[PDB]
Amino acid sequence: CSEVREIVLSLNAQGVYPTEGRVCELMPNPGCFRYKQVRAAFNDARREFGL
DNA sequence: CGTTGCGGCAAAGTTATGGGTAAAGTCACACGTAGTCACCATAATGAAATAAGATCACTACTGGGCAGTACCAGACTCGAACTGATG
Repeated sequence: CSEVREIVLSLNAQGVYPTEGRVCELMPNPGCFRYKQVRAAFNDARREFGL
Protein backbone atom coordinates (compact mmCIF):
# COMPACT_ATOMS: atom_id res chain seq x y z
CA CYS A 1 0.00 0.00 0.00
CA SER A 2 2.88 2.36 0.76
CA GLU A 3 4.60 1.51 -2.53
CA VAL A 4 1.37 2.30 -4.37
CA ARG A 5 1.26 5.62 -2.50
CA GLU A 6 4.74 6.71 -3.59
CA ILE A 7 4.01 5.43 -7.11
CA VAL A 8 0.93 7.63 -7.49
CA LEU A 9 2.76 10.53 -5.81
CA SER A 10 5.69 10.36 -8.24
CA LEU A 11 3.41 9.84 -11.25
CA ASN A 12 1.42 12.96 -10.40
CA ALA A 13 4.66 14.83 -9.65
CA GLN A 14 5.88 14.18 -13.19
CA GLY A 15 2.48 15.18 -14.59
CA VAL A 16 0.70 12.07 -15.87
CA TYR A 17 -2.76 11.12 -14.64
CA PRO A 18 -2.23 8.33 -12.07
CA THR A 19 -4.68 5.56 -12.96
CA GLU A 20 -4.88 1.96 -11.79
CA GLY A 21 -3.35 0.62 -15.00
CA ARG A 22 -0.47 3.09 -15.04
CA VAL A 23 0.31 2.45 -11.36
CA CYS A 24 0.18 -1.31 -12.00
CA GLU A 25 2.50 -1.07 -15.02
CA LEU A 26 5.39 0.17 -12.82
CA MET A 27 5.03 -2.20 -9.86
CA PRO A 28 6.58 -5.69 -9.96
CA ASN A 29 3.48 -7.79 -9.14
CA PRO A 30 0.56 -5.99 -10.81
CA GLY A 31 -2.11 -8.30 -9.41
CA CYS A 32 -2.10 -7.34 -5.74
CA PHE A 33 -5.00 -4.92 -6.34
CA ARG A 34 -7.38 -7.85 -5.78
CA TYR A 35 -6.72 -7.21 -2.09
CA LYS A 36 -9.59 -5.16 -0.67
CA GLN A 37 -7.13 -2.66 0.86
CA VAL A 38 -4.49 -1.90 -1.78
CA ARG A 39 -7.12 -0.57 -4.19
CA ALA A 40 -8.64 1.36 -1.29
CA ALA A 41 -5.23 2.88 -0.55
CA PHE A 42 -4.76 3.86 -4.20
CA ASN A 43 -8.20 5.49 -4.34
CA ASP A 44 -7.55 7.27 -1.03
CA ALA A 45 -4.26 8.66 -2.35
CA ARG A 46 -5.97 9.82 -5.55
CA ARG A 47 -8.71 11.55 -3.55
CA GLU A 48 -6.13 13.11 -1.21
CA PHE A 49 -4.30 14.63 -4.17
CA GLY A 50 -7.62 15.27 -5.92
CA LEU A 51 -7.45 12.58 -8.63
C1' DC B 1 -136.52 84.47 -106.60
C1' DG B 2 -131.89 84.83 -107.82
C1' DT B 3 -127.18 84.70 -106.32
C1' DT B 4 -123.16 83.24 -103.24
C1' DG B 5 -120.65 80.88 -100.03
C1' DC B 6 -120.43 76.39 -97.45
C1' DG B 7 -120.58 71.58 -96.69
C1' DG B 8 -121.73 66.24 -97.66
C1' DC B 9 -120.76 62.31 -101.27
C1' DA B 10 -118.40 59.65 -104.03
C1' DA B 11 -115.43 58.77 -107.81
C1' DA B 12 -110.43 60.35 -109.01
C1' DG B 13 -105.86 61.41 -107.97
C1' DT B 14 -101.59 60.60 -105.57
C1' DT B 15 -98.13 57.72 -102.50
C1' DA B 16 -96.78 53.55 -100.73
C1' DT B 17 -95.81 48.38 -100.42
C1' DG B 18 -95.19 43.75 -101.36
C1' DG B 19 -95.31 40.58 -105.75
C1' DG B 20 -93.61 38.90 -110.83
C1' DT B 21 -90.65 39.00 -114.99
C1' DA B 22 -87.04 39.86 -118.51
C1' DA B 23 -82.48 42.25 -118.72
C1' DA B 24 -78.55 44.94 -117.50
C1' DG B 25 -74.84 44.33 -114.41
C1' DT B 26 -71.24 41.64 -111.26
C1' DC B 27 -67.69 39.12 -110.38
C1' DA B 28 -64.39 34.60 -110.01
C1' DC B 29 -62.14 30.83 -112.98
C1' DA B 30 -57.60 32.03 -113.73
C1' DC B 31 -51.83 26.64 -108.35
C1' DG B 32 -52.64 27.88 -103.69
C1' DT B 33 -54.48 29.35 -97.32
C1' DA B 34 -53.45 27.48 -93.12
C1' DG B 35 -49.00 28.19 -90.68
C1' DT B 36 -45.62 29.53 -86.61
C1' DC B 37 -43.52 31.28 -82.27
C1' DA B 38 -44.63 32.29 -77.26
C1' DC B 39 -46.40 30.76 -73.14
C1' DC B 40 -46.05 28.52 -68.08
C1' DA B 41 -47.46 24.33 -65.25
C1' DT B 42 -46.70 19.35 -64.21
C1' DA B 43 -44.27 14.58 -64.51
C1' DA B 44 -39.90 12.59 -64.32
C1' DT B 45 -35.64 11.30 -63.98
C1' DG B 46 -30.80 11.59 -62.64
C1' DA B 47 -27.67 13.67 -59.85
C1' DA B 48 -26.45 16.07 -55.19
C1' DA B 49 -26.93 15.37 -50.85
C1' DT B 50 -28.65 14.05 -46.55
C1' DA B 51 -28.80 13.21 -41.50
C1' DA B 52 -28.47 9.84 -39.18
C1' DG B 53 -26.39 5.46 -38.49
C1' DA B 54 -22.35 2.02 -38.07
C1' DT B 55 -18.13 0.63 -36.85
C1' DC B 56 -13.00 1.34 -35.20
C1' DA B 57 -9.88 2.78 -31.92
C1' DC B 58 -8.57 4.41 -27.41
C1' DT B 59 -9.18 5.47 -22.07
C1' DA B 60 -10.65 4.72 -17.80
C1' DC B 61 -13.32 2.13 -13.95
C1' DT B 62 -14.65 -1.62 -11.38
C1' DG B 63 -16.38 -6.84 -10.39
C1' DG B 64 -14.07 -10.64 -8.91
C1' DG B 65 -12.12 -16.41 -9.05
C1' DC B 66 -8.44 -20.29 -9.62
C1' DA B 67 -4.33 -23.20 -8.64
C1' DG B 68 -2.73 -24.27 -4.45
C1' DT B 69 -2.21 -24.77 0.93
C1' DA B 70 -3.52 -26.72 5.42
C1' DC B 71 -5.51 -29.06 9.63
C1' DC B 72 -8.40 -32.29 12.44
C1' DA B 73 -9.73 -35.96 13.24
C1' DG B 74 -13.13 -40.68 11.89
C1' DA B 75 -12.88 -45.04 9.94
C1' DC B 76 -11.58 -49.19 7.33
C1' DT B 77 -7.64 -52.43 6.50
C1' DC B 78 -4.00 -55.29 7.90
C1' DG B 79 1.37 -56.54 9.60
C1' DA B 80 2.68 -58.66 13.53
C1' DA B 81 1.96 -61.06 17.27
C1' DC B 82 -1.01 -63.79 21.30
C1' DT B 83 -3.47 -67.47 22.64
C1' DG B 84 -6.80 -71.51 22.83
C1' DA B 85 -8.74 -76.18 20.67
C1' DT B 86 -7.22 -80.20 18.52
C1' DG B 87 -5.94 -84.80 15.94
